[PDB]
Amino acid sequence: GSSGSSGDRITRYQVVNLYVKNLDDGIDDERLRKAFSPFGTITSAKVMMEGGRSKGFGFVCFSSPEEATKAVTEMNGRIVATKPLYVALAQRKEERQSGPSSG
Repeated sequence: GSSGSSGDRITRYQVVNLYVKNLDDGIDDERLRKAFSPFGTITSAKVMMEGGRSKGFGFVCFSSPEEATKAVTEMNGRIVATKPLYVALAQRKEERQSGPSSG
């Protein structure tokens, strides 16, 4: 008998930006960016905060796509505090600098 699983199909356009979700309150920017370096260099890494608390999601960028890819998996499903860091490639990037003038 002889069998085997193949099909890398890891090919994809230049995508280094990663979308991180489920960021425990304890986990802060540094932490996140610190839990990604081990995979590849980072140029843009920050977590969205609602002023005082951590929304629960951030963004991480790498030097090269390949390096970013791994992280996605090497991370996706990795527990640190209570919930697993939901890591996934961000097909599209939403850059809308705005906010509700109120308080």
